[PDB]
Amino acid sequence: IVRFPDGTLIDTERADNLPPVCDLSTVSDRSLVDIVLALPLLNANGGNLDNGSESERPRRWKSERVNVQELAGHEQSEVAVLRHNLTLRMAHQENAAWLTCPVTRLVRDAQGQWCRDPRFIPPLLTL
Amino acid sequence: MKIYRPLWEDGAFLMPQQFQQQAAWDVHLADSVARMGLAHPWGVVAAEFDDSLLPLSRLNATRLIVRFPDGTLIDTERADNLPPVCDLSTVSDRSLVDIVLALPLLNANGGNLDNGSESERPRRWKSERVNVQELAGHEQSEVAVLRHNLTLRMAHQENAAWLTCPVTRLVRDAQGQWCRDPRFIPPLLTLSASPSLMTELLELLHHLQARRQRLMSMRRENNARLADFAVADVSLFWLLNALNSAEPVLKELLDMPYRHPELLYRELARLAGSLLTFSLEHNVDAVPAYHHETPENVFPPLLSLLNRLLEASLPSRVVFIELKQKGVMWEGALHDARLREGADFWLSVRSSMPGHELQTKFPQLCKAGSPDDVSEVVNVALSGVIIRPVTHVPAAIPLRLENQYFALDLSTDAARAMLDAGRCTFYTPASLGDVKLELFAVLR
Amino acid sequence: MKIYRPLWEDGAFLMPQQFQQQAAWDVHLADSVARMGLAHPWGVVAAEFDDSLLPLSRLNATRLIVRFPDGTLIDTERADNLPPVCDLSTVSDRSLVDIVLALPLLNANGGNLDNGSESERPRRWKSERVNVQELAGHEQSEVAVLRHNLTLRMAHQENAAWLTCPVTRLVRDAQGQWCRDPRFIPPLLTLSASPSLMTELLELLHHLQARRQRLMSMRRENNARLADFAVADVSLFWLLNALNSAEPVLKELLDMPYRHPELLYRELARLAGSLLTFSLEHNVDAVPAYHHETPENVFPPLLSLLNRLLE
Amino acid sequence: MKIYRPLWEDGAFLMPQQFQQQAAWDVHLADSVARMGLAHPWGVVAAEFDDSLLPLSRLNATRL
Repeated sequence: IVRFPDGTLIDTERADNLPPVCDLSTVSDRSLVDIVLALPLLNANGGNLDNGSESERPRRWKSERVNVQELAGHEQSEVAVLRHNLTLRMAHQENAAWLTCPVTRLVRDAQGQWCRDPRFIPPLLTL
Repeated sequence: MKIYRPLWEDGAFLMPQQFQQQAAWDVHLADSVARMGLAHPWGVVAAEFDDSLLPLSRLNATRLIVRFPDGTLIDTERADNLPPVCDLSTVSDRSLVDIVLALPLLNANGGNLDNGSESERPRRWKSERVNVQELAGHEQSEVAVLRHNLTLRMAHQENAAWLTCPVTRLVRDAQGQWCRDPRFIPPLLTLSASPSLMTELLELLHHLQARRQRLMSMRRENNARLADFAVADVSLFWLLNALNSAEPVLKELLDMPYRHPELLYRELARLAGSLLTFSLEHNVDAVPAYHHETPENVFPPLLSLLNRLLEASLPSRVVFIELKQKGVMWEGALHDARLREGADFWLSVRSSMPGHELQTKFPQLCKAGSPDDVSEVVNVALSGVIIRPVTHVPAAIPLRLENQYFALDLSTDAARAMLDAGRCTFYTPASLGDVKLELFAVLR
Repeated sequence: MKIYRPLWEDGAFLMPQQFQQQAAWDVHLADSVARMGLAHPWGVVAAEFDDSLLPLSRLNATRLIVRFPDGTLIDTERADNLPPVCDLSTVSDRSLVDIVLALPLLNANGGNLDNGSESERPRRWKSERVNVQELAGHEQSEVAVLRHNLTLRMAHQENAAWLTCPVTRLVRDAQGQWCRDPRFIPPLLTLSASPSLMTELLELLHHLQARRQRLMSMRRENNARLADFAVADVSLFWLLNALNSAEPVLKELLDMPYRHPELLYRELARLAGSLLTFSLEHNVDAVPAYHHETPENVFPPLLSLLNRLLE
Repeated sequence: MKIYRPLWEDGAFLMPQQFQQQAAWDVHLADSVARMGLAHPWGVVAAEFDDSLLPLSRLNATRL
C-alpha cells in the first residue's frame, strides 16, 4: 500500500497485481541491490494498453473483467474495471519510468543467500 | 532533390513511388507560397512543458507544435508525437543547460524504419497500426500510419546528423533545484509562444497611453488655437504626431496571436525611428536588426531603448541648480555657455520670515558675489549690482512663492566673468536658518 | 474550367481520370492562399544563361525557375528539363529581339502530344522513364515522369497559342555582335533575379545614410540648435524626421534575399511622398503608378526621382 | 440545503438531479475532514496583480 507524489493511491488489496523479478544474479555484487516500484508517466493524449503497440513511452492503465455485485438484489454480473500497471525495477537501471520510491534493500550472505537487511528505512507515511 | 511528379493515363501499374513523390511536391509548392511575402523559414508555434516534475528531475513535454526549416509540420494533437522523457541525472554541471528538439535527415538511399537492423545513422520515419474509421459510414479496419522519430537532445552534445530548433533553457536554483528562465525567446512563428514577451509588449502600450493624456491636457493648458511663436508648441504638436499614429496600429497586432514577428518588428522600427531625432546622443545604430536565426536580444534592447525615449522634456527651460558650500556662502556651478545669449536673473530662496521685513533683514540686499574669487560677501562684493525685491511676480516661473523673490542686476563685464567662471555665491551668512536656495537663468 | 473532386467510396474501383482531378485542385488551393497578397500575375524567380555560343550564334540556358499565372511552377533544379537551344539565324539581320519562354494553352479535350505526329496543335506533357525508388532499400523499377514542353519564341511570338513570360533582351553591339543588355528586367517574385537592381538599390541607400550623417553633425554639436526656431532649423528638424523614420525599414528589406517586390514599393512610395512637397515646385504626379504586367518602367524612374531630391 | 444522496438499484433511471446532488455531497466531505480549516475560516493561497493600468485607473488580475 503506497501513494505516489502526484496524488495516486496504490493498494494491492483492491486494484492489484505484481509480476515477480526474474533474476537477481545479473549482479555480481550484494550492496547495490535495492528494489524500487515504478508507475510510468502520464501521457496527455494516449492512455491505456490494449495491444502490442509498445512505444518508447509505456502506458500505465490496463483492462480487466471480473464479477461485481452490490445492488439491491442477489445477482452478480461482469463489468470491466480499471487496474494500474506496476513492476519492480532496480535502482541503477534507468529513470524513464517513475520509481521515486524504494521498498527494500537486498544484501547477500556469504552462502549466496540474498537477505533483506534489517536497517533499511523507506520514506514513511506511517510508523 | 529531384522531385518527379508522375502522370497516369492508362495501364500503369501502381507502385509506391508515384504516391511518395506526389505528396512531397505539395509540401514544396506550399513552401514556395509562404516564401513570397515573409522571407522567413519556419519556427515554434507553441511549446509547453510540465513544471511539477522538475525538482524530482525528469522532463516531460505536453504540446510541441514546432516547425522545421525545410517545411515539415510537427503537431502533437493531430499526429500523436511525443518524445521520450529526457533525463537530467546525466548532468551534474549545474551552470545551465539548453534543451533543443531534434530530427534526423539522411534519406538519400533509404531513411526508413528497419527494426531488424542497427545503424549509427538515425532515421526519421516509423510505422504504427491503428484502426481508422472510414468517413462514409462504415466499419473501420487496420492501416499503417507514420510517426516522426522525434527526440530531445542537449546543445552541448554533438548535433551533426539532426535538424534542430531550441525550445527551452534550464537554470539551477538556490536550493539545488532546477527551474526555467522566462527571459529567453525561441524563434517565433507566432507571439503566443513565450508569454513573457506578450507581458512586456502589452505593458509597453499601457505605458504609451499614459503619456498621451497628460500631453493633451498640456495642450489644454495653453489652448493653442492660435500663434504661439515658440519651440514649446512645435515639439508639442510634433510629439503627438508620433504618438497618435502608432497606437491604432500597435493595438490590433497585440490583440491577437498568430501574426508573424516581422509585422510587429516594422512598427517598432518605425516608431523608434521617429522619436530618435531629438533626445538621444545615439545614432540609428542603437535600433537593432532582425535576427530570426536566434532572437537573442533583438526585442529586449529595442524595448529598453523605447522606455528611455519616453521621458522627453520640451526644452524652453530654466536651470534649477542647488547651491552647495559647507560655509555660509553657498555656491553652485556648471553654467551653460549658451546663457550669454539671453541671460536674466530671478534667483530665489524659501525662508521663514512672517512679513516683508526680510527686505531689511536680508542686510546685504545689494552686491552678492558672482565671480570665482569671492569668498565672503560681507567683505568681497561687486560694483554694479542692484538687488530688487520682487513682490509682483511675472509668469512662466512654476512652483511660485511670493515674498521670497528678488532680482539680480549686474554689469556687462560682471556677467561675463561669472559665466567664464561658472560659479556664484550668496550674500547673507544666515543661509543656515530656515532658508532654501534656488538658481534661475531664463532666456531673453 | 470545370475542376472536380473525387470521392473515395468503398466499392468504387479505380480510374486514372480521378487522380488528375485531385492533383489539379490543391494547385487551385495554392492560388486562393496566394491571391490575398497580389495585384498582377507572376514572373521570374531566377534565370541564368550561357553566352559562349554568341559568336556562333546560339543561345542556351543554365538555370531557370519561373512561375506561371495559372499556378504552374517550373523548376529546372528539381522538376523539369532545360529548354532546347535557340537559333537566331532567320533574324540574323535585325537589331532587337525580345525573348519569352512559352508553354502552350490547354484545352479540355486533348492532353499531351503524340510524338509530333499531330503538330497542328501545340501540346505539353512530354514523358520520360527514370528509375528512382530508394526510400525503402531498393531502386530498381521504372515509372513514367511528366516533363514540360518549353520553347523559346523570338521575333513573331505574337502568334501565340502560348502563355508567355519574358526573360531577356538582345541588342546589337557596334561590332555586330549580339550581347545581353543590362536593362529593365521582366517581372519579379524576388530581388535576387536582378543583379543590376541589387547593385542600384545599394547606391540609393548608401547615398541616403551619408546625408543623414551630414545633417547630424550640424545640429547635435550645438545645444542651442537642438530647439531653435531658425527658418533653416525648423525645416532641418522636419527633414530629420523624414530620413530617420523610413531608414531602418529599408535596411531590413535590402539586406535580405527574395521577397515580393510590391512590399518594397509601399516603402519607397512614402519616402518619395514625404520628400516631394518639401523642396520643389512640381507636380505630385512625379510618383509613378505601379504597373506589374509591363516590364517595369516604373522602378528605374522612381529611383531617378529620389536621387535628385537627396541633394 | 438538504443535500440528497441518490440511490442506484436495478430500475433507477436518469435525471439531472441524480448527478448534481452527488457532486454536492463530496464537496461537503471536503469541509468535515478539516479540523483546522474550520478553526480559522477559508483561506487565500495566491493573489497577484498588475499595476500598469493604474495611470488609466483600470485594474485587472493575473492569478486568483
